[PDB]
Amino acid sequence: AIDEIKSRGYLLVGLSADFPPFEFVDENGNIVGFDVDLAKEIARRLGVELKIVDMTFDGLIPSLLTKKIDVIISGMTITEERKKVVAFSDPYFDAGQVIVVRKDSDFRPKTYEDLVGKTVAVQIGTTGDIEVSKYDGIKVVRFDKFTDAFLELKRGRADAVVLDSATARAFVAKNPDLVISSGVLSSEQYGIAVRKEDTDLLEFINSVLREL
Repeated sequence: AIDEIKSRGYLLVGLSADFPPFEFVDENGNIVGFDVDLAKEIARRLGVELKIVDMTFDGLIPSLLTKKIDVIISGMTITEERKKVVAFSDPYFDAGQVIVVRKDSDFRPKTYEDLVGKTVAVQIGTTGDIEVSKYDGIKVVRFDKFTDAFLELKRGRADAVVLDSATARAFVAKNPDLVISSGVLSSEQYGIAVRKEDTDLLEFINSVLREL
């Protein structure tokens, strides 16, 4: 709970660093991503250091229950099945994908099925990669970095990009040769898992989330 965190001087956050852009290992060997950014902000507001503990995703709830981590911030959906053994914060992310295409065309795919027979650039390991890859008829082209996927699109070398909605929106705002053609696809919400007895920590986290 909060007393334990402050008395040790650091927040222990468990995650599985194989899920860009939420948690992943960058080219220099650092664990980064949106979940890390959130973890850092929670630690900042507590006034303690952050320690990330990387493990297999199915090891996260076990680790939380043993107290080896204080919280899970790892692309984890809030499900009734997990709620049998842990508590969750309010949702902190509204995960989803959009399809981005060139503006100067009438091609406006609305679903992944509309990309069958097309060439689609994605960032490796992301939800967009995972989803589009499910369709054998989509020609998927994978890139280390989403900026390279967008370059491919802007050059006309791919027909579409699939990416996190907010990231795609931000990129498109700066690149008006592109448009978003879809609404939000592959939507789900993530929450922070906390031990059920650590009520003060849950309350604090929920307060942070409202203030973000």
